[PDB]
Amino acid sequence: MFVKETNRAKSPTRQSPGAAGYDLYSAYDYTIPPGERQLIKTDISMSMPKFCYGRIAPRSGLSLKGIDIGGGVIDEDYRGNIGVILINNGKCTFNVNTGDRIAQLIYQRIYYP
Amino acid sequence: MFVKETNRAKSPTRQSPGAAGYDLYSAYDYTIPPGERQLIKTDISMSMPKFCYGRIAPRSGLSLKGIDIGGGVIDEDYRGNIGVILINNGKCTFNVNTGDRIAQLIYQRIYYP
Amino acid sequence: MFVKETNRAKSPTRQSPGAAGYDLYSAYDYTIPPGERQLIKTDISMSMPKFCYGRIAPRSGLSLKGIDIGGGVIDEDYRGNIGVILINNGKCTFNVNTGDRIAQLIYQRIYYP
Ligand SMILES: [Cl-]
Ligand SMILES: [Cl-]
Repeated sequence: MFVKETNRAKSPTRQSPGAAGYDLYSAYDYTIPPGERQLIKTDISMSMPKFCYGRIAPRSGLSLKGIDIGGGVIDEDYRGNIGVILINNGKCTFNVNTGDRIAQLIYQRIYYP
Repeated sequence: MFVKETNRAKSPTRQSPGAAGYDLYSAYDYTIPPGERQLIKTDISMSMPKFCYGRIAPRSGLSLKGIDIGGGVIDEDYRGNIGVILINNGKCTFNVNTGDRIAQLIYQRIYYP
Repeated sequence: MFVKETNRAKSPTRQSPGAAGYDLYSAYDYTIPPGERQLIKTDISMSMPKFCYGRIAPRSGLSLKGIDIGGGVIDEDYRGNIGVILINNGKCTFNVNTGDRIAQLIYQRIYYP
């Protein structure tokens, strides 16, 4: 499912039994200015479960501080690094440190109507 | 499923049998400035259905007015008041009155691959 | 599933075999100034598959350029044209040409608790 590309990568974890998906962590330091966005690297290479797709989903605590998720639809049987688009829609600079929890990866089945 | 914590709370409703989820209503009054966000309280405590999570989803009419949803991933078998992060990305202030329909809560089952 | 209302409409495509949903295309020319949003017409009418709802989901390519999705919850047995709210949170004017891929429509079955 998940492979570490570097020793900076942290394995995606589940916060709770009833967690919708997997916690994602930044592998690098970032500084996002207000009204700007940054693609954050996890350094986790992922293999999409067959007949499923992924959605990068917001942390509530970050959303309360103005930080939103851009994009995050992971499909087409994607194999590669997990990137997270953090959008700073707050008034102040937002700092990301290596190892910070940044988002959740939620799996759902592809529906074929 | 839904417990009104105060007399200001309104029971979440499915308006049509084809609705994805349950209409949520503000339990309080708010005035959201342009470029700002606010956690809107519903005063509704929810019991999560087993192996499910909830997503706060936008009203289309509000999205056309520049109002978006922040956060809104309700998981971890969450027990407590439903809050909706309303983001005003319009040019003018957005008024939220008690009783206003603010969002929809959509349930999905958790997929643990 | 999909019906063209005009000669300008382009039929939604499932890209890869592991695509989450169907690519949507603009039927018209649009100019979106920074900090503004626009409802983009596809001129494609849809009939909702039984016990399902739709979600307009972002293209990663546009999200990385600062283009986000507003609204996009298609429920309540929806019959009619598909429109996509594109939000220009970039710093320059965003151009939408006829035939441009603008988003994806992702179907999910409604969970009834
Ligand atoms: Cl943490
Ligand atoms: Cl979403």
